Amino acid sequence: AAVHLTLKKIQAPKFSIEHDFSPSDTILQIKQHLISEEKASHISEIKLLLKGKVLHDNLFLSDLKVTPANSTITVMIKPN
Amino acid sequence: AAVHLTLKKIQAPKFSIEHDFSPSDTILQIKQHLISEEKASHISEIKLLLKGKVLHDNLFLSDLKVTPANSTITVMIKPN
Repeated sequence: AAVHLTLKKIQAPKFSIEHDFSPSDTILQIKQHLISEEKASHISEIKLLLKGKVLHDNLFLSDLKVTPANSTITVMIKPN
Repeated sequence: AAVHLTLKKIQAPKFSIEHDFSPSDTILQIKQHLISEEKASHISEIKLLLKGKVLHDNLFLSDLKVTPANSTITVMIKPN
C-alpha cells in the first residue's frame, strides 16, 4: 500500500528527494509535496513526467507504472 | 546484442522515435542518430537522461539500466 518515489529535478536548481505516497494519492499530491518541501511555489508551475510521459494532476499513483528499476519522477518547473 | 530505445523529447518541439542500438555504441551515437534524424543540429546541444540522470557521451549503452518497463530516454535540447 506504499508507492515510494524519487522526485528528481533535472534543470538548475536541481534536487532529488524521496517520499512514500499512498496508492490512492493523485499527481496533485506529489506537486503539493514539492510545494511543502519548498521546491516550488505554485502547482501550475510543476510538470512531472515518467519515461518522458507527462503525468497530469488527476492521475492516481496506483496507475503509475513503477518498478524497482525506475520509480523516479522527472520534475520540470516553469513560470505561468 | 540489441539495445532498443525510445528517444522522447519532452519540450516543444517534441518527438518520440525508436531505434535498435548496439550494446557497444556510446551515448554519442544516440546523439548522432538524433542529428541524422534531423532532430538536432549539434551534439553539444543534446542532453539525454534516464530516470532523471544525465547520460554523458562516453557512457556505453551496455551500461544503461534498461528493462521492459522503461527503455525510454528523455531528450533535452538547448543552445550553446
